[PDB]
Amino acid sequence: TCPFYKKIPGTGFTVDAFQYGVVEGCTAYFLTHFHSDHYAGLSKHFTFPVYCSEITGNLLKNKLHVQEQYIHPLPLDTECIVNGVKVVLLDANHCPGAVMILFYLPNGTVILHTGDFRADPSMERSLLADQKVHMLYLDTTYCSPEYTFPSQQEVIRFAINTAFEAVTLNPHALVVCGTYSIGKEKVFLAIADVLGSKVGMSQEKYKTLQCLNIPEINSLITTDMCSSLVHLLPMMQINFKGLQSHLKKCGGKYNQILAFRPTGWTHSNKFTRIADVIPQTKGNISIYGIPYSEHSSYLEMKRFVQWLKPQKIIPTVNVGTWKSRSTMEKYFREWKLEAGY
Ligand code: NI
Repeated sequence: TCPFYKKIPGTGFTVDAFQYGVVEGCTAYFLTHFHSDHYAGLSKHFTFPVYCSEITGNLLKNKLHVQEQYIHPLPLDTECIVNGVKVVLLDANHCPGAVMILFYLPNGTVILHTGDFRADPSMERSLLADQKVHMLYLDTTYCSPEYTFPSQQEVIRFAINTAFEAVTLNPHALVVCGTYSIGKEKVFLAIADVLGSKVGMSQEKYKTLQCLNIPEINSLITTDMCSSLVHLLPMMQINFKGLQSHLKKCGGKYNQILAFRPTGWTHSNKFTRIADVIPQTKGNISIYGIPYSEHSSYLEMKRFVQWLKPQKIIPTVNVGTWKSRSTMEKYFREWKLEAGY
């Protein structure tokens, strides 16, 4: 049945709750972002109001064929009224179109639902600074101190420098990047820009990117694989067998592959700096796993919460085991005692 952490008290609202059939009492279904664990259940047969960003609404119409009459896009950073309740959508610094949601309850309570997010100090100067938040529905994906990772900027610098060196040494090397959802576009777009190529991809993936309001996108992507030396493939194909196969398909235009797998966290992070990352190599194929995250590190999460000072925290991630829930609750108390709230 729908879990409590997907319901907003004192309203008829749910968040990212599309796989439970008709949730009894629900007058408006909010969707924070277009990732499958969150939209699971939507289709052209859905006949309740969906509230989301413009970009998530483009994807709902074009990719899942949700009928337009049920899509309610809201602009960001703008006080809106939904079924008599003031709400605001904020940038979540996750994937394109991803938002957090501020609810202003008729009784005076204010609730923030982070959706999936990567906390940033820039959030401390949004409309969040303007009033107190009583309850926080928190993306706790990496809520444990082992989860450190570098800035997105440091990761993209490593990727750009590695790709540029490789192709300048061997003008017959092909660069391949994995994907299985929206998000992490900067990885392949940054590499294509430094090499003076467009990124080549499948028609399905091309259609998905054309829904994202990215500036000058017609200039950066293409479905003509022959004219491109950065190819995007399913993440499943980023292994030695899949890459050898793809190389055969290119008809001897290329004699080497340099491939990137943008993972979240991997336990090479506890020890290894970004400067010291190495690939796995077999023959003329090298694969780099790079720690490009769209979720908060532990420290980023902690800073956000200690700045916000909520009265109650409700985790939305890693809630399925008693040891995980108990561990998170211990961190929340440490943070509260250290900061004084
Ligand atoms: Ni997500």
